[PDB]
Amino acid sequence: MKTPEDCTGLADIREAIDRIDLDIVQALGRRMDYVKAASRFERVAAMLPERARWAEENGLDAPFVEGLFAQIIHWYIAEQIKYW
Amino acid sequence: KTPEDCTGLADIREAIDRIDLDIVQALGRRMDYVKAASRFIPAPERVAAMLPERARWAEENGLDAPFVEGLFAQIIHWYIAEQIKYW
Repeated sequence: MKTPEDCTGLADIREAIDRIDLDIVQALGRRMDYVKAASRFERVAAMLPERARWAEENGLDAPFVEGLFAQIIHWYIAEQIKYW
Repeated sequence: KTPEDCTGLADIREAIDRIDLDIVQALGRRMDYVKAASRFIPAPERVAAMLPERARWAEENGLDAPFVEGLFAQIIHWYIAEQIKYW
């Protein structure tokens, strides 16, 4: 995948973003496999600040990114409840 | 460890933190691409093509489409804003 600097035009950039967004979706997909697998077995309060930290380390607005994981974490918690 | 190789919440959570980090790093790379793009903000048409595709990706991966499309609607929307501030 051409690096941001090796992108000659908008075409290169958009295809890179599509690959990244798909990586994210596939990662979310894997995430759900792990969560459901955790069914047979403070956390949330520890997880969010941690993701906010990672966000800052990666040059992203921490609050926005933490808000995204707040949405993700609760969705997976709600999904897991039906797998009790 | 794969989902089936996790012996407890310890392995599960390590795998989940790993995946969440991968996502944050991906969002980071994503921003490097949007910023590099300035040299040339996505048009309403690009956005309209992008969202349905991400919904489709969600389904192929066993995820709820409305939910995932909403997440990406937020990501694109926020990045467009950041793209304007980066100018």
